[PDB]
Amino acid sequence: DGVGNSSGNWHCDSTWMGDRVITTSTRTWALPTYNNHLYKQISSASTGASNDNHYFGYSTPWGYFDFNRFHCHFSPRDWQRLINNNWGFRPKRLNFKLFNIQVKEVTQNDGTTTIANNLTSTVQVFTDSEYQLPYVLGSAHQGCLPPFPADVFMVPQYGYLTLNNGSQAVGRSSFYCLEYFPSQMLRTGNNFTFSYTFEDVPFHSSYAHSQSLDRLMNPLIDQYLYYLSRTNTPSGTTTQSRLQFSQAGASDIRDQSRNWLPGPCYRQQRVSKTSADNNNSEYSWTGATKYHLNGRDSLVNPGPAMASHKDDEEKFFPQSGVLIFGKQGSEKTNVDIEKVMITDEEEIRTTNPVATEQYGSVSTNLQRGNRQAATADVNTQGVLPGMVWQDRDVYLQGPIWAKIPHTDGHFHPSPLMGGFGLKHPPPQILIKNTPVPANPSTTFSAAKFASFITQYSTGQVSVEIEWELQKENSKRWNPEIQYTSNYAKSANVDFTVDNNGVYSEPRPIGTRYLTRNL
Amino acid sequence: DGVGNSSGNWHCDSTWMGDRVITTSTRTWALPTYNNHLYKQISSASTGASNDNHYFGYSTPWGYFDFNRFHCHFSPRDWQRLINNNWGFRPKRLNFKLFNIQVKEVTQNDGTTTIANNLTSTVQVFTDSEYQLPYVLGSAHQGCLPPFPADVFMVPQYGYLTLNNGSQAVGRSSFYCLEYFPSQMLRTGNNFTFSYTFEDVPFHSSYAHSQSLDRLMNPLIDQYLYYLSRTNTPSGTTTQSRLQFSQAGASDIRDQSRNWLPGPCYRQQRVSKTSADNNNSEYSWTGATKYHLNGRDSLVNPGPAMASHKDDEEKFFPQSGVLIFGKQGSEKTNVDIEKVMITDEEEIRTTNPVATEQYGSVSTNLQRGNRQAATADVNTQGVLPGMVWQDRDVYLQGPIWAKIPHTDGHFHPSPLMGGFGLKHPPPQILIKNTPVPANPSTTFSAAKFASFITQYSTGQVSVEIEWELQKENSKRWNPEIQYTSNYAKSANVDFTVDNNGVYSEPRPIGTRYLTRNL
Repeated sequence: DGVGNSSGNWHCDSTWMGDRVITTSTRTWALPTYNNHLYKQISSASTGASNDNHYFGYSTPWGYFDFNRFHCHFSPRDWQRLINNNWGFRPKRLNFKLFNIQVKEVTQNDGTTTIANNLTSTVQVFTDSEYQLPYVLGSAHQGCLPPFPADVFMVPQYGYLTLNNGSQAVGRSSFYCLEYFPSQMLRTGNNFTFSYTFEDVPFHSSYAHSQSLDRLMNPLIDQYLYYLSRTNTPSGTTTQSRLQFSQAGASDIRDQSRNWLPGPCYRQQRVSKTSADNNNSEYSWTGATKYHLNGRDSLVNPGPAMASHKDDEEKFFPQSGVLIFGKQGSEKTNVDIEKVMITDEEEIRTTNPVATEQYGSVSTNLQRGNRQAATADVNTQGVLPGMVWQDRDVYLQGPIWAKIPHTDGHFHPSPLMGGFGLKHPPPQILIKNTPVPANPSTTFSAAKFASFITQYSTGQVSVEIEWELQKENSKRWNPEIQYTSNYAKSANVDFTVDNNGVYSEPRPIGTRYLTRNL
Repeated sequence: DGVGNSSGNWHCDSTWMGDRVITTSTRTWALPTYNNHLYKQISSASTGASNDNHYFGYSTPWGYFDFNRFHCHFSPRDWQRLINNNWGFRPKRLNFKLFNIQVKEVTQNDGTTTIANNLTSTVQVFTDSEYQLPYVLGSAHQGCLPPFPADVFMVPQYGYLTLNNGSQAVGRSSFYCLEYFPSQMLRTGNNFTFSYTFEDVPFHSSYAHSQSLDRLMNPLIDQYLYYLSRTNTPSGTTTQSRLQFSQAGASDIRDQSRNWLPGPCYRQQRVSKTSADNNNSEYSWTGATKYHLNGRDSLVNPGPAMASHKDDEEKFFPQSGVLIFGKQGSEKTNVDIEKVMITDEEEIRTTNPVATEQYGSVSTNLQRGNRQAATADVNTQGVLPGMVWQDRDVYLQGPIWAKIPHTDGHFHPSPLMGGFGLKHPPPQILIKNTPVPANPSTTFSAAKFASFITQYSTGQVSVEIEWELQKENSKRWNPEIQYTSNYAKSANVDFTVDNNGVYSEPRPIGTRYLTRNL
């Protein structure tokens, strides 16, 4: 309540209880004043950007809290306790706190920097629970809570894009003043909480499949259905056309009748981790896989969920089709392939097609016998009745949820980066330093203040998510594949700080190890 | 209550409920010390001012809060939600708050500026609910709350004028010491509220009229009254005087008998937005429309409510007759016509006369037949029995109310700038920094202190007005005229910040779009 009392305790613990698990994490943040308390419009004007790259929007003084990655809520140990023992999980209930707020004035007067507290000054915070603001949290931006609890992070700036024609605004474009919403003004000794309940969402699938969609049959027994085995006969010392039918069994395993089809496909170009096997031309944009919306084409990432590679070839991956994470200390632009860690989706190829390969072939024409039969290959395939597929995998470094756009129709809302699609997601929490004016002139003037006190605020943030689990019940005799750390000696333990204090994550960890019958 | 607790939350929201609408807005202010805590008398002496320009008055250390413009309480979106859907509105109930006060000392010692808080020092505030002080809030002065919620404003200085003869005081002039009233002394951690109820006032009229006061007739049917159509006859190969009477119908639509007359007029000079069509002389003051009070003539602005122009001519406007607003970043003196936005009253010409045109004509003399009939034109017309008129329009940038002077008589108290005339308006809120002396000498002296600590205060102000609405019920078949933003593309959305952060309002928005039967 006061200056000397503490607003809240540090709770980083997690409790695994029953089929529930409750993860909690606390961090320390610092909030600068952005834009000098000004709303500004931003655009691609004067930049000389290509038609695909134009945008129009506004940047705000506000900043927002992003907890939308998994490693915020899970340690590497709590993550393998999750994925080794469980078939699925979903979030249930959420809880959020800000406490121990401190505002601090800065003084450059001497050329030295001088910092002192300010006990009176405030920080104002509102959560958008009615979803009027543009929702930014689903784009996989930087600025989320740090992986490792000992790190202090800076709160990112809020901003949004609206409709544009070129660099210009459309006129149906909208402008939001965030000052126009009810806020709670916090001072040192005040705290902020709210709680949120997730709506019912499907469990994520942490299993793989034990058997492919091709082979669901009993190999011993034979089918009672027939297929067309032979169109012609050697009879007559020359070939003549006669239709024979055969009955499909383990001898011909590819000819059997089946109830189900593989999932859909939108085809990708194939590149190899080996530098020699790739072509020497620049195909990066031209050979890419694009969609065309309102006269400007954008790249498809990652796209619909599809297998990365076939059985044999581990080195190939789809150009735009996989999630690519950077290693600790990776620069922004034109980093070599050794500086990034590429995810591998190959557990999913039991059902889904391979990203680089075609979906199938289809008859092009009618045959007569003046004309041979011809087929063409299907690169793009939309959903058909009787198709089954798996959603993309969830990673410890990846996004938890996305907001389902509000539209007349959508099909299978699961997001393409992975995670849980939500109609009402966890709301945005926006936070800003309240402006404090520098001394005004003694005579009156109607122009607004351009002079303020330089200040910033710090504090503690605590997020608590309750997860529901689906326990593995598996009758297989032989042992599962598990996620394990290699027992060999190393100069550095993985998922650990180094002698300079830097925390690094060596490789991405998918969520599907345990196996289950298709 | 304390230093660490917060005095109040930020509420800027508005709720449209039923026929009520409740608008709320919060701003940040800064209050300098004015005059060095001294009451001073001011006058036109030594300035060399013309007889019309003399004044005598007092300036005070105090400052006051002015919320008396509409765009303080309405966003541009909430304003068109108002004017498109509603025939009328009036204010009902008001609520006011000051909170999160901060007083700050200033130090120039090094030639650098140094600012620190002062937790002990106070700020004293009183509201004048008995209306003893001269009421300044009705003159459309600068210093009102900013349009856009992100702006910090400086509280304007309080002062008033009293009776003068030339630069000298009359002796019936009065002097008010504002220290002589009960005040509430606020310190950081204290807040100030009061609530106010408007007395019953007519709804403003947000409709226009569907039909002119000339044409109220049924065009199909004929009247049973007669008028004098012809005074003479061709009969006799020459003209002789014979009175014929005719019966008025759609054939002669101007001759019918009518129950009502147009509103009154006080005539204006006509100028054109086209620079070429105006005269080259300086008529600005000499050709103006003036009233003469106590031996000094002042200009009439805007004057009684009158139409701006006739049907055809959009470029002409009355010299003093319209409200003229400045565009963002318009200087004080001698700005060109492109820097100001001129209001257009033409929706009102269904009833009221055109400002530049005459009211009518009137018979000058008696006729005999040695003497022809003569008429003269009526430039000024006072109210007659059976006259109907419309009040001047309300704008988003304009004043909400005015105080009706306390006098033996007044006619139709509606103010001439527009808005609601009130006998008891919302009271004035006056605020001042309490003086803190600099160290006195150790020996005693009876002279008052000329030395003080330099300090100023800041805080938050929140105004909440409840409005009553009159919903549109209209049976017309075809669509209304609505207020719309143009859908064409533009470099800047209107009513929006620009890339430098400056908020601008492109054009004035009147309140009357919907139409209604006269």
